[PDB]
Amino acid sequence: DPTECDFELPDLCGWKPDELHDFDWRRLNKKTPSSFLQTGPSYDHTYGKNGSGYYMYIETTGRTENETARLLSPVYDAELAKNGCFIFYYHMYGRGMGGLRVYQKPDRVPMYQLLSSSKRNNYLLFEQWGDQGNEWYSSASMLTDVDDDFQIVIEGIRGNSFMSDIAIDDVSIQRGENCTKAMLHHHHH
Ligand SMILES: *[C@@H]1O[C@H](CO)[C@@H](O)[C@H](O)[C@H]1NC(C)=O
Ligand SMILES: *[C@@H]1O[C@H](CO)[C@@H](O)[C@H](O)[C@H]1NC(C)=O
Ligand SMILES: [Ca+2]
Repeated sequence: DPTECDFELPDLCGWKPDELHDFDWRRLNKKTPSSFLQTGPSYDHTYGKNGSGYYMYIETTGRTENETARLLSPVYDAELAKNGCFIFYYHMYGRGMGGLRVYQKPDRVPMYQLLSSSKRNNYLLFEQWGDQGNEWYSSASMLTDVDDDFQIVIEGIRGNSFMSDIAIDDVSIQRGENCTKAMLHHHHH
């Protein structure tokens, strides 16, 4: 089972969309169709500028504000019981940008409770809102021991206009030292 994905292949290292959401994340190469209007990446993080590498993104043209898209990792087996990390890169460029949330879902926990307002703070690894500029940022999140198998859930929320494309790339789970390193140089909480 792969613990990292650069999204270069169409099978996405076993990541799959949520069976009940508003729309799918898309895999794409370079520029988003709405790019000319100051939104979305111009290239992925793996191969960078001039590069032709692939990222995942929400197409926000023709969707409604606060509609959500979810991308789910394969199911992992207590690889969090170490010093577990989730590390990923994201691109949030666009006026009227929506939001990006990253949850850790224990397998037993149904997606309904996971997302509910009542209980989602216990599971949020990452939450960001608004325009962040034309640039790839990164995040590293400590992962809690839930004594269960689990999934990583990346949820994009469309903003108030079609200029709210969000992209992810280069996702990763790591353990131990690699975590303390990551925390030394990745933005974290
Ligand atoms: C959309 O969600 C954000 C935060 O959850 C909230 O501030 C905003 O008012 C919501 N707008 C609508 C129209 O649902
Ligand atoms: C940290 O990363 C290196 C290179 O990928 C690898 O050799 C090492 O096994 C990793 N450490 C742990 C504790 O997984
Ligand atoms: Ca990539």
